[PDB]
Amino acid sequence: QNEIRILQDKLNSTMKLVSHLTAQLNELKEQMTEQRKRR
Amino acid sequence: QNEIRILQDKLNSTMKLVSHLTAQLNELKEQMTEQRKRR
Repeated sequence: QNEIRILQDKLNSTMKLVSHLTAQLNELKEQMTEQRKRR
Repeated sequence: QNEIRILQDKLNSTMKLVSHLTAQLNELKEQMTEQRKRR
């Protein structure tokens, strides 16, 4: 049961990593918007 | 193999920390924008 809980925590960490990747994409979009504003 | 998986998870955590640092930089930029708007 403890191993199953650890696996669930690992899955949650993977979901957090996916959210971090989405945040990185949003940051890239924000950087592009800033570059457009500068021009 | 379990140790290798743990190391991979640690690397993912380090990448998440780098993303957090980028988010902190974005927050600083947002704070600067808010300060400029106030002025």
